[PDB]
Amino acid sequence: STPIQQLLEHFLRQLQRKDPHGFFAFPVTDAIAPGYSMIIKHPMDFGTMKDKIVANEYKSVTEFKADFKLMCDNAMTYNRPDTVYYKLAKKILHAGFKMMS
Ligand SMILES: CN1CCc2c(cccc2Nc2cnn(C)c(=O)c2Cl)C1
Ligand SMILES: CN1CCc2c(cccc2Nc2cnn(C)c(=O)c2Cl)C1
Repeated sequence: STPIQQLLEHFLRQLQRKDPHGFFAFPVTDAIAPGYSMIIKHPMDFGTMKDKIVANEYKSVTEFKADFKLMCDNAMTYNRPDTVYYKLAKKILHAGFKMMS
């Protein structure tokens, strides 16, 4: 594991601690979220992010942060402002970015 891989594994562990229900742990299915794949062009989740780290698909912290933001943006797009996923996505976006400086 390269230095970037190690740093990103650290960040991912800390980010996932902010999602204790694991709402962002795995891809959203259309079964749980009707029409999701039609509304969200580029899905993302922490599990996919983990696989990308292990496959050495991130070459910068900027790339990793963009996937994190994509995941949060997707939750803020499909879900309405009032809602649990929207609020958590917005919360962890800000805290996570701060955490990753
Ligand atoms: C395997 N996981 C997939 C994701 C998930 C599960 C359970 C409860 C909430 C979620 N996460 C959702 C679900 N629906 N929507 C619309 C979302 O935006 C998220 Cl993050 C089961
Ligand atoms: C004193 N701080 C320095 C920063 C830091 C610490 C611990 C865990 C992650 C970080 N943050 C990093 C580390 N390395 N790189 C390359 C970064 O870009 C960031 Cl934000 C301890």
